[PDB]
Amino acid sequence: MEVKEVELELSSEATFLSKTSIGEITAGEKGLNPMELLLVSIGSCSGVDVYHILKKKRQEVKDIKIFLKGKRREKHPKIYEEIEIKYVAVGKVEEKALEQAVKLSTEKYCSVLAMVKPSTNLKISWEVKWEE
Amino acid sequence: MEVKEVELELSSEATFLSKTSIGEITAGEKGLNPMELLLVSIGSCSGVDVYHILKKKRQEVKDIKIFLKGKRREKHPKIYEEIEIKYVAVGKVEEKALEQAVKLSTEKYCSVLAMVKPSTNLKISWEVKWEE
Repeated sequence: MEVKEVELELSSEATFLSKTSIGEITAGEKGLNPMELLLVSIGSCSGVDVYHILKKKRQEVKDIKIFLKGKRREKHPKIYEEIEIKYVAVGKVEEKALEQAVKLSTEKYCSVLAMVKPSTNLKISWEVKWEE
Repeated sequence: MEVKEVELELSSEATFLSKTSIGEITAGEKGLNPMELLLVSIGSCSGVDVYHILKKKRQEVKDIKIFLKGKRREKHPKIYEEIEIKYVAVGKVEEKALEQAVKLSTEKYCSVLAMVKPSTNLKISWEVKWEE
């Protein structure tokens, strides 16, 4: 069982300097928004899967863009009642390969997404922009 | 319903420049680890609640340190089977006030934590270091 550890310390009003393996970032009221950071965690975790799978499937990737939009409940806790994720692969990428990468990620490999999936409505979409 | 949006773009091998409201950070294989970022999101979201509550309860806070440790499953998806969170309030803070702040956050206000709670075993602890 892999162990991950992070440590936070107050940096400014309701803001924390957050220590991770690659460095420290400020998260909170006067720093990176925590809920926006959750979307970043989801997007990057899944993006890593998609990148590796597309590569394994011999696709020529020039760029991968991921757009996440979350809609929050109005009462506490204000969790995301809905999260929309759109994957855009740019390059010589076949729609079938992108679809397989997105499904494998969202249904089997993405650890972050797997943890919040049971508490929100997930809407996933993707598209390829064929470019040389 | 508040809407949060973030956009990611490939920056390096399996890494993404992630655009948020305060700026851009690199998340992925060669940047901030996605699962570590999830812990940062949880810690900072809750930390914001604790800060505000302690302030409301008239506590004199010199510092707030939050330690998160996550243990991952060995098979995919490698979600955190357990997440330990330790809150340390430093200053003229009464243990009773910290306890109330931690419980209100973890049980009602923390949006990020509320979303992953149903998929993991949460172990919460706290302590005060009385300092002038």
